[PDB]
Amino acid sequence: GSSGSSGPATDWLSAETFESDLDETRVPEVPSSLHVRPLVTSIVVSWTPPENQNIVVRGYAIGYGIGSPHAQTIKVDYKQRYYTIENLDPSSHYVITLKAFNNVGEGIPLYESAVTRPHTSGPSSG
Repeated sequence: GSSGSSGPATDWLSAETFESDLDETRVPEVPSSLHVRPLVTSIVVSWTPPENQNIVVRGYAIGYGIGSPHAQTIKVDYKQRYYTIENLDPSSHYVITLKAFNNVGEGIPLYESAVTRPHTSGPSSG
């Protein structure tokens, strides 16, 4: 062998020091609220964090699907404030849900409604 080897690393980041003080002993209950904007062939799902900015929130879950959100689910990072679900089906009521989950566990999901606009090969003049 030749003086073995190693792997140095160093860099700066923008975030707190994972303070243990933060409330991480319980799960993040339902968020402040959840807004959804139905689009022709898309849907801008905009949500908001819980008033309490002390609970450690790893990420949230976005469930969508006609009849029930269980159909499909999308997971993202906390930073993410809203998700634009593209390649969807117009003229259809999509049930979007949102639930806060952390290392402690999952919370209570929300119930919303978003009716995509009628494509009609040209929603103009409507």
